[PDB]
Amino acid sequence: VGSLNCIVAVSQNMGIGKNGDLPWPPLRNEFRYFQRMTTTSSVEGKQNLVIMGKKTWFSIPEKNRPLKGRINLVLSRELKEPPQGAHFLSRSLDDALKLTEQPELANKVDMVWIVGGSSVYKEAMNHPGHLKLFVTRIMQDFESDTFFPEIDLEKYKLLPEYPGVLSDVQEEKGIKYKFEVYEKND
Ligand SMILES: NC(=O)C1=CN([C@@H]2O[C@H](COP(=O)(O)OP(=O)(O)OC[C@H]3O[C@@H](n4cnc5c(N)ncnc54)[C@H](OP(=O)(O)O)[C@@H]3O)[C@@H](O)[C@H]2O)C=CC1
Ligand SMILES: COc1cc(Cc2cnc(N)nc2N)cc(OC)c1OC
Repeated sequence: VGSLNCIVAVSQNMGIGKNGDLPWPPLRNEFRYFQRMTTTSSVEGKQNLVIMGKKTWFSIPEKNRPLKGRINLVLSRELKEPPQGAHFLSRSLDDALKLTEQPELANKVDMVWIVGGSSVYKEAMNHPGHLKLFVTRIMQDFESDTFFPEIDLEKYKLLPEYPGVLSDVQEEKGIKYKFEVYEKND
């Protein structure tokens, strides 16, 4: 796999979670952006793969699990089989990417999306090679108990624009936010 993508939404105080859910109220178009980015593939015969930690998996509503139209892979050191409804289980990120090269997934995976949590993001951001970070900046402070690791600007560049990503400040339910894309190359 020659490229990874991470996708996250983060408050001004770098918060990404509180009590097993988002720190802010549900933002419907922001969620629709997450669903569009992670689901869309124009390559016939292939699907995107989403990779997440176990707490993030259990943070998804049961009726929405697995994420539809995507291959769902959970990372866990303790499980022996995927949680109920998930497609694959791997002991680490390196192992997950290697799994995509094996027969079952060989002709099947287009893009790879890391969708949390903290430790998964941290590991992905230091992975060698090309990597993009799709970061939604929620432009307020929210009480949080889980945080996004610092973006190393020695490695990552904020892109001035990106095709298919809106550049202006957005607003839903009185909360302002903006979509950012960062890239590193190694
Ligand atoms: N705002 C946002 O964009 C998002 C927010 N969230 C929020 O974040 C919180 C969940 O995230 P968080 O608490 O950080 O937990 P994680 O989703 O990272 O889950 C932690 C568990 O996942 C497994 N795991 C994590 N990394 C690895 C690894 N490298 N290799 C093997 N297993 C691994 C371990 O399971 P085990 O112990 O079984 O080995 C670990 O105990 C929730 O509040 C959720 O709502 C989540 C995603 C995005
Ligand atoms: C892991 O799956 C989900 C993750 C999120 C958090 C999230 C929300 N927005 C963006 N841009 N990235 C994210 N990772 C939000 C969700 O819905 C509100 C999810 O589905 C239940």
